Amino acid sequence: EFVEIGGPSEKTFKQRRTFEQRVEDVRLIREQHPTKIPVIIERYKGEKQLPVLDKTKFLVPDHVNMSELIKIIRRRLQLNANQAFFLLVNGHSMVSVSTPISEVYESEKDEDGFLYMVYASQETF
Repeated sequence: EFVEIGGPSEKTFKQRRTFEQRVEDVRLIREQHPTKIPVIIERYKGEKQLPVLDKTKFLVPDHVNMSELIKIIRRRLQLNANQAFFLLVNGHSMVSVSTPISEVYESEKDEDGFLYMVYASQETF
């Protein structure tokens, strides 16, 4: 007899900032921190198992590969080692990927210059 007092939809980062403001966000980041990759990380709109992350905008060291990134996110989310978790960039899963993040950044960053990612407890939808 719990009643779901559902609040608003969470707005995405794209929905909360204009194109112009994001670009200039990236411009500033990149002169101020040339070794760090700017990355938006968000939880999947229908996610039923995984917790919400504290923050959304991230700087990621250029030297980190995708598969160490994944563990950092699970560590920051405080997950069981056994929990199911997937990180997606432009529809593709990162399980299969041990390439450096500077490399992923240049192939998959959005036109505004942020690299976008969504995490979920499912790999397809």
